[PDB]
Amino acid sequence: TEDVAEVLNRCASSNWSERKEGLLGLQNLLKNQRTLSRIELKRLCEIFTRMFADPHGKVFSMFLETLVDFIQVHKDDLQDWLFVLLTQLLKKMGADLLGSVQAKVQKALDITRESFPNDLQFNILMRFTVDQTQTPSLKVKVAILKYIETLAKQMDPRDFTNSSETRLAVSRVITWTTEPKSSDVRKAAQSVLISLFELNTPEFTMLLGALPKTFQDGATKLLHN
Repeated sequence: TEDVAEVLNRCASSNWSERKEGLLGLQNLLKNQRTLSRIELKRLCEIFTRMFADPHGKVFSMFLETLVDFIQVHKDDLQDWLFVLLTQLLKKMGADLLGSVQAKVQKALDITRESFPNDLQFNILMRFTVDQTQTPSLKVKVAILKYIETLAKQMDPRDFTNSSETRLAVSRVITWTTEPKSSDVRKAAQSVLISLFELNTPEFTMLLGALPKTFQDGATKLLHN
């Protein structure tokens, strides 16, 4: 009930009932601020990575709820796991889950967004936007874009720089702004381009300048006024 190794064992169980009991134990450990060692935290991150694909609905919803406490308690020590946390949550957010479950993903995303350095979050988001080892659905794109937009409202101007990756990401967004299959992508992409422009105008102007006449003018029609 209070042993860390055993709680993590129950979370890693192939049996759903045991995973449920483990998450209850883990939640208790977090509420009681029972601290984890470094290798315990590493093991828990590995368990949670797999939990993103948990086939049992109750276990998965309980996992999403536990994430809030987990992130809040261990955010200082979770920077190396941030890529996995954020990208997996955005995939879940774009998977068209039931309303009640989407709320829990959104909540976990909101907690993430306020718990980690902005530049680090932003850099993960730029790489994820271009990520070539996968092909995002329309709803995954929406979720990525909405998150960018919200992150842009809390960022420092110098968190956004004219680099190759950020240039490669903004290019993709430009075209997604003309997206015929989804009005939601359209509005989300525009808001992203708008927010990044208003965040750091000069650095965004430099970005546009280093793009072909297609992306440059396409964005120009939007950014006026």
